[PDB]
Amino acid sequence: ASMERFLSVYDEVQAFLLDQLQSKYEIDPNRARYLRIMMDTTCLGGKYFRGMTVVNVAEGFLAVTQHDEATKERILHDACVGGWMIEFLQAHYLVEDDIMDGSVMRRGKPCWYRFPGVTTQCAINDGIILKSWTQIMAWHYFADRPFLKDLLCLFQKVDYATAVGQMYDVTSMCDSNKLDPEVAQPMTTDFAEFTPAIYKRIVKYKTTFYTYLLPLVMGLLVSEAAASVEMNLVERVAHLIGEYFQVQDDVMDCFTPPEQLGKVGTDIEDAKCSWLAVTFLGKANAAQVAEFKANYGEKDPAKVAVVKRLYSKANLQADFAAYEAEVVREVESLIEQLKVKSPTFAESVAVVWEKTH
Amino acid sequence: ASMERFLSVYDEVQAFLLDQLQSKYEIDPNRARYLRIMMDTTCLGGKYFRGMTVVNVAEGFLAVTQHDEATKERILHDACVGGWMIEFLQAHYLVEDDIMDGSVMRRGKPCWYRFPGVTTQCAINDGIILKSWTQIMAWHYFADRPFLKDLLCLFQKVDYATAVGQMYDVTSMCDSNKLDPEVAQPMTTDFAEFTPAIYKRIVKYKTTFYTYLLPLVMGLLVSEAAASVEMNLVERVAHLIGEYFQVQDDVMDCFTPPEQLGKVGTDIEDAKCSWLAVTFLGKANAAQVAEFKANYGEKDPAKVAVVKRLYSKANLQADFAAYEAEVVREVESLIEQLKVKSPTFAESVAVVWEKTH
Ligand SMILES: O=C(O)Cc1csc2ccc(Cl)cc12
Ligand SMILES: O=C(O)Cc1csc2ccc(Cl)cc12
Ligand SMILES: O=C(O)Cc1csc2ccc(Cl)cc12
Ligand SMILES: O=C(O)Cc1csc2ccc(Cl)cc12
Ligand SMILES: [Zn+2]
Ligand SMILES: [Zn+2]
Ligand SMILES: [Zn+2]
Ligand SMILES: [Zn+2]
Repeated sequence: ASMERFLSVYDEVQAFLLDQLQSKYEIDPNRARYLRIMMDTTCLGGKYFRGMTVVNVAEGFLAVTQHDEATKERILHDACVGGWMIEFLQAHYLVEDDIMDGSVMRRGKPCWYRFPGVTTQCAINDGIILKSWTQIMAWHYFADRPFLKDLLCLFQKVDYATAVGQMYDVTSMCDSNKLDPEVAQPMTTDFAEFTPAIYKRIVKYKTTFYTYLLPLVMGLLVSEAAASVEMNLVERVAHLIGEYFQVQDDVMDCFTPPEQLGKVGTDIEDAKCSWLAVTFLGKANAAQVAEFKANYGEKDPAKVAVVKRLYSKANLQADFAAYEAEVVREVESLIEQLKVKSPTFAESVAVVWEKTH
Repeated sequence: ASMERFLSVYDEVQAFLLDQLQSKYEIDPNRARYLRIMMDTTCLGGKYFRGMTVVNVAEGFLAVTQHDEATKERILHDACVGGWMIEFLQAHYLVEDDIMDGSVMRRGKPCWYRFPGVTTQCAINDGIILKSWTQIMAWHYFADRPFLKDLLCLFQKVDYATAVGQMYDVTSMCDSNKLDPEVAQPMTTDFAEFTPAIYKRIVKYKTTFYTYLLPLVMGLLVSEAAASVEMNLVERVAHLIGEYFQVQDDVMDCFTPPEQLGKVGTDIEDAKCSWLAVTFLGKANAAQVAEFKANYGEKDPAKVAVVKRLYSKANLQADFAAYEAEVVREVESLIEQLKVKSPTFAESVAVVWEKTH
């Protein structure tokens, strides 16, 4: 099965990377063990949604395309390697983002930089190595492949879009007109930049390119199937599903209990431009807006409890139901448009949506 | 002239990157200004030795190769773009290394992360963007170039070697057998790993690939001149000159006054595996070794002053003179071997050596 092939390829890639460090980079066994532990701790334990989307898209095409058995095996192995490039790209951004944000946990486990024998000094570089490994595995496994050029170019643009999104996110509680490397940034007092368009831009770049666009397009590239789709349509459906995914994460940060969330949610304390804050500001009256400004972006638990009460009272659940209903209409419309050129790819998008929704 | 062409291309590359952020990445003017300031602050103000080595190697080949004038202009523009990819790669590693090390200054200016309106939260991501920009400029400027594949593959391997070297450096004061993500790392008490071979490995990977090998090989690639050299010989001369460069930096960290150094040197406090510590341990008697162990890797100024006194008393200046004499013999031997296939490239190596020495 797909998951078992995917996990087996992780062991193969790891062995290759570590053997190459020994044969070419003069690594010693203790540092190779540190790196093996770092790779397992940062890359494993999740759902592998991104990596498995590449494999699922590739298997959809295998069902409808004539190939020798050895070719089907090669395509699946390429989809697994490609899927691991995305999982390692994610691992790079989670390691770095956890250090940037001073995060404590991620999925009921301490953040990598918090491990006693790691520290921020190592962890920042470990994050750098994680991304460097994505390129090492591409050049090694896809050296003779016709899709190598397109895959490297796509991967670079998605990585860049992600870093641009991280910039939009970390600066989301500042006033744009006040941004200045020379002056410490005050948190906004007016919240004028907490709008649906500004929120959409953070989410589009920070998450949707690496979580949805990259796995779908990589599945097409390893299958040599990019002519079966209109790329503008794949972009629109990736950004749409990706946004819905983040709206879910945002609601969960505030209302999902820490035991289920796998961390203590701090979007309110961090003054993040969340779906809840933007949607609340789109419907609140004068007194509610004023109460929001006097309590948002503060570590004080009483102030955090005021914000959480305003959200519950504002009936944000109704806004979510309306938003979700709108997303369902649009996702179905885009799936219908994809069916024109590829029913197989349209079906893979339907699975990705079902897994998100 | 070469420097003026190089600096003009910086303005062109910057304009391209910022215009693309506006046209494709939905950036607003204030964030574009933040990124312009970040790029200028982290990429400019140095000697441009790495970037200018690419241009110098390319101009050596232009003097001896028949080309149309438009081709000479294209090669020089490519050498400038390539040179900026290396300067931006350096900027990425200096931004991240300064955060990793908790550095205060670099070249008489505060480290980027210390700027009031920057902070570590932004700076880590700014460092990520700096490296992402190297790939954006390669795919844009070299899209149709025959050397694009080789240049991207070389750049990736050098970037990876550099991150591996940073790992060797940050772990250089730990006992290898004790490395463990689960356990806080004690500083070595025996200093058994402060050997010439271990020192050589840190330096080879941390600095020599991006400072010497990459500029020389990029100059060959943009000139389509890689067949004029034995790559094993270019590697050996890059690693040799690169090591000598680091031995100089190490001596300067301890003995060059802070006003001239552009920072307060902390290798002793940081327990770094420096050329001075390794060379001292290679000649010290029992009492001197014991005094070294009781004072090294400590913030205490009196303890730092004991270490500095042991180095002066050990006549490390004589060891440096002997080392420098050995490097001169070997660099001349390698330059002689390079003259066989390319007197022009051998001359560029001679200039790189003269600039280092
Ligand atoms: O256009 C997109 O959405 C994705 C993309 C970026 S570079 C590249 C190269 C080849 C193919 Cl098929 C797609 C892409
Ligand atoms: O997806 C889009 O709307 C088009 C686009 C804008 S920046 C960027 C970076 C990478 C890729 Cl693959 C696509 C895009
Ligand atoms: O072999 C080296 O030292 C440098 C290197 C790494 S990948 C690559 C591709 C083409 C050329 Cl000409 C050199 C290199
Ligand atoms: O320079 C060498 O001795 C050969 C080598 C080992 S790891 C590595 C990474 C990148 C390049 Cl360009 C060369 C090498
Ligand atoms: Zn974050
Ligand atoms: Zn969240
Ligand atoms: Zn450092
Ligand atoms: Zn130094």
